[PDB]
Amino acid sequence: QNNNEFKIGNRSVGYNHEPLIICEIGINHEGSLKTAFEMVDAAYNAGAEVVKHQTHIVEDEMSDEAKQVIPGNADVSIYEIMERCALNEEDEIKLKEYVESKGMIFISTPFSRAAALRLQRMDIPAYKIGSGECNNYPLIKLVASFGKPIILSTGMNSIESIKKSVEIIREAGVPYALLHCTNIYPTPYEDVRLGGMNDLSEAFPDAIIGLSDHTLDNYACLGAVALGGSILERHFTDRMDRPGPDIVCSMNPDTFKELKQGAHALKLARGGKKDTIIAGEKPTKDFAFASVVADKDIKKGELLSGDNLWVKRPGNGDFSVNEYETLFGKVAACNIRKGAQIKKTDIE
Amino acid sequence: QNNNEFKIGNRSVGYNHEPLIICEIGINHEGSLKTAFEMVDAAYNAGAEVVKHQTHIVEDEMSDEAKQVIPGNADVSIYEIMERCALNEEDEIKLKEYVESKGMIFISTPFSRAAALRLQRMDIPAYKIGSGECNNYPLIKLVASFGKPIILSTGMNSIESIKKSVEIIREAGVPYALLHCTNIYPTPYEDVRLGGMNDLSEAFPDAIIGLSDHTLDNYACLGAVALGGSILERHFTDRMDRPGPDIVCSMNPDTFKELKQGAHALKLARGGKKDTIIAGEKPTKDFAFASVVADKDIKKGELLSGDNLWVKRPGNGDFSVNEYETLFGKVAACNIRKGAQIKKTDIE
Repeated sequence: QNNNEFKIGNRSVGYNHEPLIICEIGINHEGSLKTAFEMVDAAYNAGAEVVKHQTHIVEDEMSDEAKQVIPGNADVSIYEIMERCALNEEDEIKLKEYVESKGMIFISTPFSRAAALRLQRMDIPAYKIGSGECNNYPLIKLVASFGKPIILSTGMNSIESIKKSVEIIREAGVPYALLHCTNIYPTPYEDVRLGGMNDLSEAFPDAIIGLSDHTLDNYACLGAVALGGSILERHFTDRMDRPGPDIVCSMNPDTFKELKQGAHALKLARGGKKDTIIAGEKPTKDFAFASVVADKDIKKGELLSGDNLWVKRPGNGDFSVNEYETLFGKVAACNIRKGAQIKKTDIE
Repeated sequence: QNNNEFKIGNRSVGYNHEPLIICEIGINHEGSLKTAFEMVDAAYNAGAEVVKHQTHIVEDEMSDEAKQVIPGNADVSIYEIMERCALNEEDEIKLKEYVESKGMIFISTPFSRAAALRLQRMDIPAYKIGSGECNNYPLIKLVASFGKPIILSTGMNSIESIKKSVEIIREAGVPYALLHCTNIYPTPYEDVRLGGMNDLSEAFPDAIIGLSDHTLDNYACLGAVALGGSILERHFTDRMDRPGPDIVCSMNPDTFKELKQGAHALKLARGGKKDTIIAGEKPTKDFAFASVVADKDIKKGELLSGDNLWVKRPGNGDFSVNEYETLFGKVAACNIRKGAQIKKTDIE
């Protein structure tokens, strides 16, 4: 598809690279650093490369109006959820240290100006912008000014809307990814629209492309690798019996390992060209292709015809099935036995 | 992608239809009708819709030269394998009756003129042509003359080669499918080249597109659904401990059920357009989009600026984050409290 690439720390990302799975722990820790550490342990032990957090500073993120609005996958106000779930600066700094102490890359999604400045103080190697802030052009400008790569979710937004965000990003001169995304928790298969990935890469030829996913399993993400996706994001939990509005669409260690294995196969299998000559197929061609044979006894001097000629495996005859019709009307130079391959010396 | 369709018996096939999995029992029965019936039972009980056989009449299929050539996935001559494995006319007619007695569609691949005439006598509803006969234009002409749809594998052949086959097919006026395929047993992931499917549909806009597969698992086939594949073919066996050169790349009842479930999800998830407005996302937009707020106390009469304005969730303010800059320079009509959403009545 393309050769766009950039680095998140030491990890190269892009079409010619192994797909990257982002383990979005998000608010799954329910505000408990202990729980967050257990989930980081589970992610490390499953082989995860990247852990993503969400950086919530409720006062800079929401006006009082947020205390009256309820999200789709919850039964209380968004302000209550974020107040209950948010880690303070001290705890989030400990979370970054812990993730990196396990050899993994820590990134996070800022939901406010204050969160973005905190992540800059911590010097994270790349920024995620959630689909809710895809059209928050003031916030994107700030984050782009940090000089780090940006991974931008694009749910709830048109290509025309996304263009303004990409413009801001290009102007700051940082590389970026676009994650196709549908922000319904959970997302029904029929609303995934994997074709949206092609729409994004077609509109934005310099973007790394991936999928942020909220379905109940790995199928959408595996199809996105098949379509050329380079970054896959699903929520992550150490076990499925945890409480939380995002747990149910999360992967756990087992299903993370499956996605990793599926994505590696699909990275290998994807792309390429129909007409590529595959050396491993040569033995098969040699026995499976047909050659021209006599369909009857043909006397010396008789004319070769569609009536005394046919074609049979294997493919080592002097004349291939491709040349069948070119023998019509040639003259038998010898007697020719029924069933014999037609030889170059069988015709004048 | 497209709206091409045709019918195999009562089963509609094509991009707007459920993907069809062809259970290729092939020569997996090792010449035993009993074994073939056990494998048909296993396919029925797993929910299979179509069972494919291979119709081998060794004398019409191979000249004596085939007694000296060995295939890649075997250790004796192709002639010996086919002689040992082939069902005679009486047994194959029983196989078709049995498949249809379980409510399934029976099709088969002819490897010779004689095999094609036998399948015509049995009146099968569609013909498969294997990748070895993709360039057997005499055989394709015969099969196309039968008036039934054709499902053509395209391994070992260029687009330019396939064009001659499609020309013959179009001339007889039967609908057809093209299965991308790599004829290595088993096929390494890296040789699948799923992009070959796009090459085929681009060159042949009227074709139904699918994949014939010989890898060790379902990943290639699942990626082919994601890419728009309508027909998926893998070898099938009732259990993996059977003998046979094709067993090891076969599905069994369990892995057939997985492919069926994956393909149904990917059929739902695939295609579509980025800019489609998704009703289920509306609640999320309402709380996640930002509105313009006062970043400071602003006295009556003061000018609105980038310095006393910012943006915060949720999205029910009078001014969206989109209109942030249009408020610059407006005049405060009332005193405005820090943190308050900017109201239409807050500006002259």
